Amino acid sequence: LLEKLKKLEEDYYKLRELYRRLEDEKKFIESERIRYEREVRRLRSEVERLRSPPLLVGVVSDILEDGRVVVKSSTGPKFVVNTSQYINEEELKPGARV
Amino acid sequence: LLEKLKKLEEDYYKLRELYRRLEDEKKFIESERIRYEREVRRLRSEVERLRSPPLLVGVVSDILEDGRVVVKSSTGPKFVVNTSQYINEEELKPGARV
Repeated sequence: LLEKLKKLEEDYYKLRELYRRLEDEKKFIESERIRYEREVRRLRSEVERLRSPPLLVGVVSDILEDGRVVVKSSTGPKFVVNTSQYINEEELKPGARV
Repeated sequence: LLEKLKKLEEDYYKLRELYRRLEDEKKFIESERIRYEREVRRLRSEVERLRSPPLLVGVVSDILEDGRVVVKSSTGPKFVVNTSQYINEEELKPGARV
């Protein structure tokens, strides 16, 4: 009957369009993936320019609890300086070369 | 009549099914997107932390009553410095390393 078909036609149309727009949103996210991946590469490169020469000799004179480390530069000036996640406080002891 | 309605109705369902298939695959790329997004956040931090922007060390070798404090730096020279209102010169005395 005409009535039946007409109702089914409506329901499957809106359901088609629901899914279509979910497709488009997830398709452009494929581009967003590429962009973040590039940025994963990029930031890693900055880790390397840091570590690369020139490098300077220091010796940990002591560790301070104000969240700084006292380092005697071989150059001269003593300075209180920050640590990161790659450095452990297990590593650190008075007189540790750095 | 009922034939005309059945053809439009069929088409709509067939293209709904196409979308459902394509959805699942770009959802997978979404997963990769998330992972690479965490690393972009995490890496940024590790360069900032490794850089460790410093402070100089000095020792209050003399004190003035002009609100200036003459502080022998760990560089060598003696310098004339300005004291902060976090740390008063009521709390700085000769021999206090600063």
